[PDB]
Amino acid sequence: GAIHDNAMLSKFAGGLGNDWTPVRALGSYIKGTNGKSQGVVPFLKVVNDTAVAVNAVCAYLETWHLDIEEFLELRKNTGDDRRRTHDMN
Amino acid sequence: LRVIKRNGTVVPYTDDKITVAITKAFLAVEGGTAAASSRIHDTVRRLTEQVTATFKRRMPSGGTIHIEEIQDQVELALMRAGEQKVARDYVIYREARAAERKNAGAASDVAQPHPSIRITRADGSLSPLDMGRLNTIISEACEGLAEVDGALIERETLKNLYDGVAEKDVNTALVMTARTLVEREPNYSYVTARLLMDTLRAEALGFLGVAESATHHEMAELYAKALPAYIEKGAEFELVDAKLKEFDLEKLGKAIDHERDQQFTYLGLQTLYDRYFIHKDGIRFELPQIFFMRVAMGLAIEEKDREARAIEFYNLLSSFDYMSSTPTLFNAGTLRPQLSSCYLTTVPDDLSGIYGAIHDNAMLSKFAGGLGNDWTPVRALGSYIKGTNGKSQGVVPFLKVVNDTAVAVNAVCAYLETWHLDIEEFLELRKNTGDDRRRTHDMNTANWIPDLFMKRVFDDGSWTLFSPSDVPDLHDLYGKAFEERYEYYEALASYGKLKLHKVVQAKDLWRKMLSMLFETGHPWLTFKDPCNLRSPQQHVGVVHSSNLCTEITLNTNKDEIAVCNLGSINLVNHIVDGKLDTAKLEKTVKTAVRMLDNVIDINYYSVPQAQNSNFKHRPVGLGIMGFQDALYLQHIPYGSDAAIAFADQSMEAISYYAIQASCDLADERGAYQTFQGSLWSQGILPIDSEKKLIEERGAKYIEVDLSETLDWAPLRERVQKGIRNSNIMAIAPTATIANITGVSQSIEPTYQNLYVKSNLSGEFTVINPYLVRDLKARGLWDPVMVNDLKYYDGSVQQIERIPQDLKDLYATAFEVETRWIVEAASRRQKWIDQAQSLNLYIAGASGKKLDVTYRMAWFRGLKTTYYLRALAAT
Ligand SMILES: Nc1ncnc2c1ncn2[C@H]1C[C@H](O)[C@@H](COP(=O)(O)OP(=O)(O)OP(=O)(O)O)O1
Ligand SMILES: Nc1ncnc2c1ncn2[C@H]1C[C@H](O)[C@@H](COP(=O)(O)OP(=O)(O)OP(=O)(O)O)O1
Ligand SMILES: Nc1ncnc2c1ncn2[C@H]1C[C@H](O)[C@@H](COP(=O)(O)OP(=O)(O)OP(=O)(O)O)O1
Ligand SMILES: [Mg+2]
Repeated sequence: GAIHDNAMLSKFAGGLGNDWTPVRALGSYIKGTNGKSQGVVPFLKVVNDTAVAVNAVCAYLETWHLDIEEFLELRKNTGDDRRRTHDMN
Repeated sequence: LRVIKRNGTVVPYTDDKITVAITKAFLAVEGGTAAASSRIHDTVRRLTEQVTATFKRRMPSGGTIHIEEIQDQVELALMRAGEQKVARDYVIYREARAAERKNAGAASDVAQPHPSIRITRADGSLSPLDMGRLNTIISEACEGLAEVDGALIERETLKNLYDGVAEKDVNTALVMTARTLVEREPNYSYVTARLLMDTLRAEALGFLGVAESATHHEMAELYAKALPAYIEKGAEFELVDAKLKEFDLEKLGKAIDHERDQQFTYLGLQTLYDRYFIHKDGIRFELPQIFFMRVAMGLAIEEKDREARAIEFYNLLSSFDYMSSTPTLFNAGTLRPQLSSCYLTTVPDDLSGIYGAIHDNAMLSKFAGGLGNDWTPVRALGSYIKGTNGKSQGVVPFLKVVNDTAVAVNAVCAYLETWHLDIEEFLELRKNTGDDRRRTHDMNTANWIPDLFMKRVFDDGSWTLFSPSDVPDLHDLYGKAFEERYEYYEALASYGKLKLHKVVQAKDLWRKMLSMLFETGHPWLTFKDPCNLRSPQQHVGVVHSSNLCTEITLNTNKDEIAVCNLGSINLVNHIVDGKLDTAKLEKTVKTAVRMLDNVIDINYYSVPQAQNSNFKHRPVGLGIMGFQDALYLQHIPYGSDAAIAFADQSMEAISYYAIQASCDLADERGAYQTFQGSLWSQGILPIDSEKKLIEERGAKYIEVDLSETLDWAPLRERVQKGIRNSNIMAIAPTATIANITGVSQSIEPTYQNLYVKSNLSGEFTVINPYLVRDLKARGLWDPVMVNDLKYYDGSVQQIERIPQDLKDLYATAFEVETRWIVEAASRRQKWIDQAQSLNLYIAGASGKKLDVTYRMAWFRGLKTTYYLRALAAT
């Protein structure tokens, strides 16, 4: 729903700030299945592709969040692109 | 240099002893006249030299070697010199004197081996190994099986045990030396599973507090005691739906047949135990027959006669006559059960609905659901966008969002119609190289091909690409209506009254489609018009695509996400003395359809438009498996007119019973809401759908057999009065459930008669059980045959000793001509109201060969094709 909102609010060049701190981090239990969460970054990848497709978005993460170290490196020029969001602030 | 004598002592290394030994052997085969011969003496000293040299070559300053190590090198020197008569008499004499030593040693033997190993208990206490119970489980395991030797297994096991073994790894030791025997006799697979069951019984029963240990025939009375204990603990831990306590567990406890545990192959039991049996704290406390009873109960929680129907469903499942789909097996009988996990959607051409479809993809995939997405309605590159006052970049940037959602939620297949202006970019989405902004490496793709495109290929005609926003009515049209409207738009663009378009040669786009299918495996080829013209639900909707696996053809719209509710008949269990058991097949189909209809009501729905479509139309998909194995039992090679005939008639029989079963549910539950107007209402059965399809497309472009072996006129009458399900049949892949039941995959030809599983300790080869059984009848099952099969990776071709009738019957997937698989699928499709997942295997691999193949698939009235498996080696 939040990603749907991003697309709708960006439909006419709007800018967005997204708070992603509530989304649970790598290793968290998920009662949906019986597996572990891969963190916020796989969803930020969807945010990134949405900014590209609707083209402006800045994601915020609190400093105690367990995904913070991956978050800090999302704009490095080199490395695994699955751990990068080059079109998202 | 010194030598270790036969018994301990050490002596200097003396060439003379070697020279004397070899000389004795020459004088034995020749006379005494050879005593003084420069030849012998020259030869012996030459052989003695290269022997003594060999020991010097491998060692530094002296050493010690065994006496037998020298005898072997003496034989080697004689043999490499071509001294056949002297070498063999040297061997013979040497063996004669080894026999006397061996015998004399056995005469002076003393016997000590005793007492027994002490088995270590979990608590830490030692206990002597029970030899009586050990003989009981291995005998009950070899029960009813041929060419299995219980004593042989007990001896080979008893070897690899040590003082202080735990009863935990004493069973695994029995299993280890039981599956090592399947290579020479497949029936040991059953023995291996029955031995492993001993650990499961102790694990489950000990957890339930029923018993700390138990044997097989002891389950005759313990399965009834364990069931109520299982349900109570299952609901306590919220692993089993509490409604199951509303059943009469005493009555269900008696219905359990403990002998059906003997049916399991090692792979089938491993599959259930690893992933399907309910567990807590890593402990599996659900036994196999109770597993089948849970699924049966879960499917009957809303029947009027809970117990009677639960027993009917349990008997069908536990016998392997039919097997529910993977999600039903996993979730039936649990809270909020996801019994179906296959869906079809259509994406609207607006941004909110696009991202509503992305949202649905995520929710439907939250529990391993598979998805087909129709992306055709979304406007293509260059289309106008009001409000933005810009131009669209087409569907691919949105498919990238889909692709990353599939990665985020942990498959989906996107469909696009062949006139869509983004089609060319679509065909390349799965290339390994190139711009990554134009790739979706985690998403499947499929072509949604109108008949008219294939017509233009056959006729070397042209083909115009449009954006759907300029032609919004085409996607929903089909058949003649589509071709008229499409040619109208085509003429418009040629007169400059439809600016956004692209004209290509149909053959050129067709070639690109086949080269991408060959190079990347995608997009798959599916045919829009047969899916729609033969759909029973044409009066209330349109089929916009197929599903992830390309066997489902259900309507979708703004308020309808189609749901695939699936199960498969086990054809093997309906082959008797070489014939199809027509009578037993009806009983299994009748119960199968009922179970599938129940799935609709019990299934817990996450998105409301999936509930809406299932409740409105009640489609099910009853398939088949074990087809290749059923051919074996009739000794029919897959590449023959006799297999094509069996595929036609077996589907016609199942179809009759499945349709007849749906009429029985309609009498008891009422027809589905939208029955009025369906093809069923018009008396147009699948066999009649084929006839109208030929009329519509024209005989110039389609030819399919129309033969019939049953009388359909009486059933064509009762159907018009009402049936319970809009769709009945679909042949889906059966990876897991075929392994559970121990049969071949759906309609697949055997991929290889031999495979080498290697995932624990060593590697264990598994050989087609039907092949070995036939080779026994011929007397051709022996060690050399096994060594030849490994060398040829299971191919019985080009091994001389196997007669030609078996070379044909056990031809593998890549050595059966593709035309047999297509023609067989063509005749099955005459009776199926949906479609069938059809993998194609092509050796030789040429664009020419792909052309003739997929032209034939279309020409023969197929609705879908699936994976292409191509080899360019031949
Ligand atoms: N001194 C040695 N150095 C190397 N090889 C030897 C030596 N003595 C014997 N051999 C080898 C050569 C022959 O293959 C074999 C000799 O057989 P043989 O003369 O019967 O001796 P042996 O070890 O069997 O004792 P025995 O006199 O009872 O036969 O062993
Ligand atoms: N009559 C013969 N025919 C063929 N080979 C012979 C004959 N006599 C001797 N040899 C060969 C093979 C023997 O290894 C060796 C003779 O040594 P010999 O001691 O008699 O046998 P052996 O060492 O194998 O057994 P053992 O010593 O225990 O009786 O030379
Ligand atoms: N900002 C955008 N970026 C990318 N694609 C867009 C954007 N806005 C719209 N589109 C695409 C998505 C759809 O395929 C198509 C229609 O968009 P949509 O939001 O439905 O407008 P609309 O339906 O209200 O008006 P209309 O369809 O009459 O132009 O345009
Ligand atoms: Mg000797």
